Amino acid sequence: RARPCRVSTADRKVRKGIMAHSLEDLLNKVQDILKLKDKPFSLVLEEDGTIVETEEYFQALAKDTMFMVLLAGAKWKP
Repeated sequence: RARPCRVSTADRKVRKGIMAHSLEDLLNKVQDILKLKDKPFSLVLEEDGTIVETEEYFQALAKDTMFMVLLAGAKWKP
């Protein structure tokens, strides 16, 4: 069962809607969906940089939740 995800970039440049079956799968998709040079390593909340690293929390979040991928390196910025 898929899940709607609003994924933004670190520079708040582009926001895109992605259907994700789970966290892993989303992290698989977002690289080629958002034109990313290397695969992101962490999914974070755009609101405050809260780390989403479990499938349960990822599923429990609201459907209008704006995400923010962190690529394979360093952390969130406001």
